[PDB]
Amino acid sequence: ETLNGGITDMLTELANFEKNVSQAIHKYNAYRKAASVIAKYPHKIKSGAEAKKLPGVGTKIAEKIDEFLATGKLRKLEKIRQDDTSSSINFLTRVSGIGPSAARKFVDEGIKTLEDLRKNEDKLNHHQRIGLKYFGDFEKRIPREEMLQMQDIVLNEVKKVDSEYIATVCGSFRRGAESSGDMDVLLTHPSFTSESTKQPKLLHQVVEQLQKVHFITDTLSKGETKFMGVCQLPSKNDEKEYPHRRIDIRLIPKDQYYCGVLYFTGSDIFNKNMRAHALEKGFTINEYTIRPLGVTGVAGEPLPVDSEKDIFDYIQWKYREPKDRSE
DNA sequence: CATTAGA
DNA sequence: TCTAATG
Ligand code: NA
Ligand code: NA
Repeated sequence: ETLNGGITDMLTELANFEKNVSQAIHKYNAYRKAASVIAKYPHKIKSGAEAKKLPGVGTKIAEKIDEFLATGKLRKLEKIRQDDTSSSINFLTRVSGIGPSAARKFVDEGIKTLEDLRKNEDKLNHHQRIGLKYFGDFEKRIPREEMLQMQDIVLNEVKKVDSEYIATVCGSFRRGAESSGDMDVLLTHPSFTSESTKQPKLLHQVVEQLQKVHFITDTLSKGETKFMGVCQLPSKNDEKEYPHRRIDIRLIPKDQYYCGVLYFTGSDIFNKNMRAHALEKGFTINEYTIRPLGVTGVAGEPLPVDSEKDIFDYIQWKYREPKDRSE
């Protein structure tokens, strides 16, 4: 967590590079397990050699550990950090809609900058057009204060369209968070569950709702179960307009909500932890349900959930307010 | 790890 | 169809 820090960081730097600028899936995967194992180890790596005794730790990485150990750096790392092309790719990627593949492809073409991107808006897709469009607001955080305003409106039309809807705004926001990155809305409806052959409209109705009023301003992607877009709060009585904010609404079988709600609400650790426990408590938790464990090795059979509590009761734990679902 | 776009 | 990109 800190005794092996440099090592792990340097390593991940190494991994991330192969993955992105290069297409070295393996080297990349290589650095990662290493960077993983080294992070576990209870003592100060005092040398490669030492390191090397490790699993996934080869001659390759060991070599790298010495160099870092010995001198406060690494050339390969210094070289890459310098490298404009590679630099490039790292940057372009910030564009929403821009991934490694494309990143390299643009580079190859010579589109390296923000501006480059503009000049060739044609070379970009709608997703990427939008990303480009809202590059600044996309990177900007969302003050809870706003999360509150957004949430309010959302729940409002939700209601307006059909009073039988249920939406929860999951994430860190859900967890108290002074600020969020985007807003995550989990949706469901009684008239939709596991078997009941969809109702794409169910999703559709609301998206439309939200648009009709101006909350939704663009579409990144709209499917029958998962919309992905952009939104904005009505710029008041002038002098102050709101920044464009990523938003995601998703449909869900009413018979799957809570687990999904619980889950998306995290935190990553709260989850992992709670999950670990359901194992002992003779269960299995996953993004959609909660199954009782059968000694044979495994088992099935989805227990019934009507609240965040049911899942709790089930594993006989303490109901944790989302506030303190931190870990 | 599943859903969407796209070509 | 596959392949990329989000989460
Ligand atoms: Na080894
Ligand atoms: Na990106």
